[PDB]
Amino acid sequence: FMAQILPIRFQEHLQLQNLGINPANIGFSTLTMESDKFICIREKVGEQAQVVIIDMNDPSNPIRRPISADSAIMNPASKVIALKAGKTLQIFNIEMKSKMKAHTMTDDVTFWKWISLNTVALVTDNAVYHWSMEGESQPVKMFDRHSSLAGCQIINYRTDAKQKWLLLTGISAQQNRVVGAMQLYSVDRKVSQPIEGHAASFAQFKMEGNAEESTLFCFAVRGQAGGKLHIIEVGTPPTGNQPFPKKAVDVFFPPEAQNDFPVAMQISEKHDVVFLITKYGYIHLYDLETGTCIYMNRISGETIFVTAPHEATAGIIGVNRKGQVLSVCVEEENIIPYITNVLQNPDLALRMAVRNNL
Ligand SMILES: Nc1ccc(CN2C(=O)c3cccc4cc(S(=O)(=O)[O-])cc(c34)C2=O)cc1
Repeated sequence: FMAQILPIRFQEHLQLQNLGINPANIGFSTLTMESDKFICIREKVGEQAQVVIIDMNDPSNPIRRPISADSAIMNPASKVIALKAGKTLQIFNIEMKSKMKAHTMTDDVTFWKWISLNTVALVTDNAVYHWSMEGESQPVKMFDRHSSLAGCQIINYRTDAKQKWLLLTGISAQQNRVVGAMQLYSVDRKVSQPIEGHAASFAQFKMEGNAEESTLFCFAVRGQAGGKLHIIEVGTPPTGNQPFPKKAVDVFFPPEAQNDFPVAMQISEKHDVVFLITKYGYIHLYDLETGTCIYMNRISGETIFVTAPHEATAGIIGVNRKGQVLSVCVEEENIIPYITNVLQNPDLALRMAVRNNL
C-alpha cells in the first residue's frame, strides 16, 4: 500500500568522472566537500600537483590551478580556500587572488575542517585548535586529545552552533572490526567525555512547552551490542525550559550487512529529521524528537565517503567512490501521507503537521 510515494526525494546532481576527474582521486584523502557549494579535488597530472574546484552552481566549468598542498579545503560559504603543505597552513582569497593568512604549526595537522563561515578546526596528534580566517590571530588550542583516540584515523570534527560543545571522531581497526571513538568536549566546563560512536551531529530543537531551543547531540554506533542511536541534550538548558528527555533507539542492519556500520550524519532542523548514512550506502531517516525510524533504503552502490548539509532542501548531499554526487531530502508533500499510511504513526504525523503550520 502506497508504494508509489516515498518520504524522501533522491537526486543525482553530478557525475565527477564526466568532468574529467580521475577515479583514483575520488576518495577521502583527495576530495573534500566542506559544504554543498564546492567540491575540491587534488590531482597530479604528469608531475604537476593541481587543485580542481567545482562550483556546484556552475559545475560544467571546473577550474584547475597548480598548487602544491597535501590538503585543500574550500570555505563553506565564500570563495576562500585553505591549503596545507606539511606544517605550513595558508588561507587564500580566490576572487582577489591574494593570501589572507598563514601559520606554521610545530606539530603536524592530521585532519582539518571548516566549522563555520570563518573558522577552521585543526587536529594534531595531541590537540584540537580553532583558527579564524580573519585578522591576525594564530590558531587557538581548544582542548587536548583524549587517550581513547590514540592511533585512530580521524574522520570528523564538528561543533554545536554556539561552539561550546566540540566533537572529535576517529575510527580504528581492532582485529576485523571498525571501532568508533569520539571525544565530546565542553568549552565551559573544560571536561572531555569519551564515547563509542561512529557518526554524529548537533542540532537546535524547540520542544513543545519551551520558549527557548534545546541544543541536541545525536550519535550513532554499531558496537558489540548492535546498532544504536542516541539523542541527548547537552549543556545547561535555557532558564525556563524543561530538559529534553534522552532518546535511545536501535539502528537496523539486515542480515546480509553484518559488516555495515554508520559513517555520516546530517540533521534537518526544518523537518526535525536525522539522516544517517552507512558504509554500504544505506540511508536512514529518524525523527529528531523521538528517534522513531521513518525510512531506510540503500541509495548508493558505492561507499559515500563525504557529506554536507544540502541547504536549499534541508537535506544531506554526498559523494560516492565512483563520483556520483547525490542528495536526499524530505519530500514535503509525501512524508505525512507516508507516515500515516505506511508507518501508521499518527502521533508523528500530527507533530510534523503542527510544526509545519508553525
Ligand atoms: N582556481 C583558483 C584556486 C585557488 C586560488 C587561490 N590562490 C591564490 O589566489 C594565490 C595567489 C597567489 C599565490 C598563491 C600561491 C598558492 S601556493 O603556492 O601556496 O599553493 C596558492 C594560491 C595562490 C591560491 O590558492 C585562486 C584560484
